[PDB]
Amino acid sequence: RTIKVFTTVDNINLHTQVVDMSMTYGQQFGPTYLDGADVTKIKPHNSHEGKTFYVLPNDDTLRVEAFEYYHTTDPSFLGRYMSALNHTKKWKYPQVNGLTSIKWADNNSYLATALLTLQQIELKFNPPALQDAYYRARAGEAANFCALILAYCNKTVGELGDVRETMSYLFQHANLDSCKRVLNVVTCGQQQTTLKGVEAVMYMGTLSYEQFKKGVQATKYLVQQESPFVMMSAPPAQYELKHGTFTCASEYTGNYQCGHYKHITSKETLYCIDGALLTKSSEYKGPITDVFYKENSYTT
Ligand SMILES: C[C@H](c1cccc2ccccc12)N1CCC(C(=O)NCc2cccc(F)c2)CC1
Ligand SMILES: [Zn+2]
Ligand SMILES: [Zn+2]
Ligand SMILES: [Zn+2]
Ligand SMILES: [Zn+2]
Repeated sequence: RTIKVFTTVDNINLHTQVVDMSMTYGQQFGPTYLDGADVTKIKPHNSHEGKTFYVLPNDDTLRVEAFEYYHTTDPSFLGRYMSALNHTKKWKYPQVNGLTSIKWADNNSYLATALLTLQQIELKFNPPALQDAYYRARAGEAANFCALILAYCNKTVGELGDVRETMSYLFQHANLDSCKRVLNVVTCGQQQTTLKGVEAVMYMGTLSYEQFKKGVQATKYLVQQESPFVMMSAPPAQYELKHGTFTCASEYTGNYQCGHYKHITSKETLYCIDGALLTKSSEYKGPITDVFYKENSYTT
């Protein structure tokens, strides 16, 4: 007639529940999840004894636990998170060239590119959930991390995606306090701008950091930079990537609707990771759209 299970919103604060085995999880707790799976319309099974189930933050204390773990106020988050998990737990996360990648599935090229990128850039997350999941991802267990990335990016599994937007959302939940950017426009008169938060490390309209320092078009040029990396993005275009001149890059092949992402890293030679696939070469030219670089500080 009963079993003892645990209910949680963060899988940190576990709450003991006695569950009647004659009623579904849905009737007793509302939407209920077991490792991403929806058990709402399912009655308890004997194998569920002792197991931890996700519920939704329907009171105030659960909302606070959810905020302090996910740094989110969105109630659907948990639900969306769970959905992603149920799929991303079945993905494969092989090591390629010393990095955790994703075997291709559900149109996830942009997630694999973003993940490899994050692993090659100095970035600490703010939300405890992201910290724990990213730690586990770097160790080859990236299911939770990817499901969370989907959840924060308000994207569902199987849906094509943009790496630059993904990095945008991620950086918003990252510690960029030590970052600052300063630019100028050369319109009559001095027009210096200081940029903080995401816009201190992201730029759209050229792949070339050095061009950003020389100026793009009125002309705008980088006066000062304090960050551990930078991301230079531009609409996909033919571009040459020379070993040692960059850290990594996103290649996009296709049109605005249907496309494919590959990842270019600068180790000893140029490496190209495409999910589980890996190739090497001495040089590379192709359609690039994001290029990452390592900076500590810059002054024009
Ligand atoms: C980096 C690239 C991009 C960025 C900027 C301009 C682009 C022009 C043409 C093609 C790609 C361009 N980016 C790649 C991923 C794209 C994407 O997620 N497409 C999904 C999609 C699916 C259906 C309709 C749609 F408008 C968009 C969005 C665009
Ligand atoms: Zn509690
Ligand atoms: Zn059964
Ligand atoms: Zn906090
Ligand atoms: Zn699936």
